[PDB]
This record gives sequence, structure tokens and C-alpha cells, in this order.
Amino acid sequence: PYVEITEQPHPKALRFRYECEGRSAGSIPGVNTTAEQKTFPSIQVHGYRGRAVVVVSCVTKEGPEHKPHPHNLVGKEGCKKGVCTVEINSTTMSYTFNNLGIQCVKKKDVEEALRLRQEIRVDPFRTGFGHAKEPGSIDLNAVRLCFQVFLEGQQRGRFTEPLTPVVSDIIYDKK
Amino acid sequence: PYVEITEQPHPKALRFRYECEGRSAGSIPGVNTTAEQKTFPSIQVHGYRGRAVVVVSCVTKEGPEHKPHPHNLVGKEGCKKGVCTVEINSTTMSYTFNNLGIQCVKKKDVEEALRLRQEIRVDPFRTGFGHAKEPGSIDLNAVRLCFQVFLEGQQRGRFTEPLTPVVSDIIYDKK
DNA sequence: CTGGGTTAAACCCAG
DNA sequence: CTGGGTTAAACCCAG
Repeated sequence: PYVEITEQPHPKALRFRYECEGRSAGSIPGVNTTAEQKTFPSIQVHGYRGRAVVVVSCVTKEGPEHKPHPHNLVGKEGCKKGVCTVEINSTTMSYTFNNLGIQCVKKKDVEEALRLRQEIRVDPFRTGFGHAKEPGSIDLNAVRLCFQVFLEGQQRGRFTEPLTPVVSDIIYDKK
Repeated sequence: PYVEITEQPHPKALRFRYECEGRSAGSIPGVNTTAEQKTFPSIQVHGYRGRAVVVVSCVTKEGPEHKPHPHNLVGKEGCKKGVCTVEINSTTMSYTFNNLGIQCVKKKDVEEALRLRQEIRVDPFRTGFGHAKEPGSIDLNAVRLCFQVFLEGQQRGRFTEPLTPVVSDIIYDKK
């Protein structure tokens, strides 16, 4: 059981918006988004069929041990506290993120933001929040979507078994 | 007794700085500031010789009934609460503002600022603070220096007699 | 409402 | 430290 990123986020097709802009932030197209056929990022679990949720959050482009990136993910579907959580189709085993937007935190706020990511307890690679002290070290123009998948356990209704976090190609703030 | 603006502020020779920039804001040269001979704004009282202080503050470029402009004047000499107060040479009857800088308030702060100008009670033309409600109406790229001169009264040490406020030519934020 | 240019606010480099 | 360009953050126009 592992997750495959079947359609990668287009690396330069969405402007990140600040909270001060009061928008929906939009949606991140897929690499293959086309003229008459729009696309969106999508994953696919392998080796397993059953209940399984997915947590998506921003991690740094930076290092194999990517760290929580301050930026919040907002979206009509499942996004709370910059983290976005949705349940996967229990038979097809795939999900397509059609409303996943990136709301960029500005420098002044990086700390309080990372402060919150910690409360929520979202830390894909067990990186801790050391980077919250050194805020300028974080590149606020690039991120990667992190997909942490959790299989239903044995304790019915409790998604307990975590598959290994999978990181997407880098997404760069478009102008 | 009236005040003459003997050397007018150069209209385009100083960048206004935000409080967030943590500088001295500089000094406003005079219209005639030259290569080997730098100049600065200056006034001259006429019709009177004696004690007399001067209050300088920013008013709008706008209308003969200029209103308190949010921007604060800072300067090594006499500037407190964006308002700057200095005592005039009791014999020559002139003062030359060699350290008068303009610290620009940003939109978010216009209100609280004008709020404060009111507390201080600086309102040259009896305009009230109606403009504090409509903050976008104020052009944050131009100001005029207002020189309110007060003659010593009869109550020794109390500058009581106000001469009529005199307004300087417009000063425009340089890039 | 959305994409995307423009102004404003911050920041920072060179002298 | 200063002048003044540049990035970041806000804002806003056109479609």
C-alpha cells in the first residue's frame, strides 16, 4: 500500500493569494491541464481497497525531509486550518483535487502560522518546528503538496494506519 | 504681524518614509538647495519682535481650508506626535527648518493617526476630523507644511496670540 | 467573481 | 547611515 501521484500540480499556473485578498484562492490545475479539457492533481492508492482518508498540506520544496511550509491550503472541499482533509473513494482508491488553492502567509505571519501547524499536529516528515525561529530561511514562493494517506485501522471509523507521506513536484508562485 | 515663507520646501526632493522603515526620515531641502550650498525651508515673522513659537504640521495640498494630513513630521528638533514645535529667534524673527522629515502613515493607519492629531488638538484651519471617516479621499503622496505661529501673550511664558496659519507650496512624495 | 497588472508598503543593496 | 531600486503585500481594473 502506497500512494501514486497520478497527476502532478502544474508548477506555474496559479497565483498564491494573501488572506488580505479575500478570495477563494482558486484551484491548482494539473500538469496536463488543457484548453478544452481542464485537469487537477490526483492520487491513487495501491495495494489496498477500503476506507482511507488523505491529508494534504504544504511542505517546503526544500530537502528530502521536507518541513511544514507556512502557507495554508484552502478549498471548498475539506480545508480547515490550512490543512485539507478528504476521504478517498473506497473502491476506485483515487481522489482528484479539483478545488485546492494556496493562500500564502506573509513574512510577519510565518511564525504564528507555523505555530498553528504545530497545534494541529501536522508534520509529515517529523521535522519539528525549528524553522519557525529562522523565518527568512523559508522560501515563500514555492511549496509542494504533501499527501499523507491513512488507512482505516481495525478500530472501525478510525483511520489509523498511515502510509508513507508522498511529496509532489514543486509548485511556484506565478507572478 | 504675519509669517513669510522665505524658502519654500523643494516639492520633489525627499522620499517619505514609513514608521516600519526605522529611519530619521531625512530633511526636506529648500527650493533653492544647491550643489555646494544646501538650503532648508524657512519662515520670517513680520510686524513683531519678541518671543514666538511655531508649530509645523502636515495639512492637505487640498483646498484653501486645508485639513490635518495624517502624515507625521519627525525631526531631531522639536517633533512630538507628528507635530513639530520650535521657538523662534526673538530678535531675528526667523527660523530655518534644517531637520524636518516626513513620515508617511499608510492607509490602514490613516484613521488612528488623524485620531491622534485631534487629541493633540492640531487643526490649523478649523476643519475638524470629518475626513477621518473617508480615508481614501486623502492623497497620501502630497502634503504641505503648515506653520502656525504664536506670539507671547501678556501672560509671560504663554504663547497666546496666534498669527494666521500660513501654508507652504505642495510637497510631493519622491518615488 | 477570476486573472493578472499596479500601487503601496517593506525591505535592502550599494556608496 | 543615506538615496533610491526591488521585492512583497495589497489592491483593483478589465473581461
